[PDB]
Amino acid sequence: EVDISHLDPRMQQIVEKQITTAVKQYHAKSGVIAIADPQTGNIIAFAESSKNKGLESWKSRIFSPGSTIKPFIAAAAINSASLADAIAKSINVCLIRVSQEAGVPVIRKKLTEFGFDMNSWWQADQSDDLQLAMAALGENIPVTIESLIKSYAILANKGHSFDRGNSAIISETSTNSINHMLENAVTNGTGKLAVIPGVSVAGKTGTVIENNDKYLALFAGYVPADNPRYVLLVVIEEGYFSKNGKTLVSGGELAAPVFRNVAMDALS
Repeated sequence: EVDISHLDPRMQQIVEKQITTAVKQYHAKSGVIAIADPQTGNIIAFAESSKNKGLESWKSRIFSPGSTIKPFIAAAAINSASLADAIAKSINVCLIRVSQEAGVPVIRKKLTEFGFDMNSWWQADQSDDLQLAMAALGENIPVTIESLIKSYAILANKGHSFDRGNSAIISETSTNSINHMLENAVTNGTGKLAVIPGVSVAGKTGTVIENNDKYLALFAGYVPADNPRYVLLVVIEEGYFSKNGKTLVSGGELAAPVFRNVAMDALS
């Protein structure tokens, strides 16, 4: 379960109002928002709202990160129709190719260093390329809200990992590129609804299909991009919103605007 000691009452109240409103507005099964401090990775706010009973809390719930893994795949490849475009538009085939060309040792080691479990959901006699494909899709990787936001905290912390005595996980060059890609993913990609005029926002959308037709809509990011103050992760479960005929269900459509509202509140 998520650590609850470093909580900030001002941040907590913000996310409490926002997630509860979003879950109702999206007719969602559940939803969660977490905020973390870029310097330490500590959770400073965590709130969830669920419409019905029996749900496991997002404090402990295990899920797949989906395309929110993509920045780390790119980071690993860079550190060892452009890549920036593929991150911005979230192009699966391209990131998969990037992962497969980087190779199993590079991807498994570097993603492990980012705080990802590259061991649990991994088969010994399964094709390396198939599993690198799954990695790029964030399909064979168990995360929690806590572990995922801590991984993003590393990127917000200039590619340094607090938990490893502030060691550089990726180079400065790599960090600059990745941050640029995440800013571009927001201003000119699937994360467009997270745009805040005058404030650079870095973030990545995700949309995960669970069993049958169960959607997780995700958005992970940090703000301001140039000198992060907050790391945020928003996850909506089985939410949807109708704009005329369109039924919107994706991370960019659901989770990103929620990220935006919390971010604007946090920056006062």
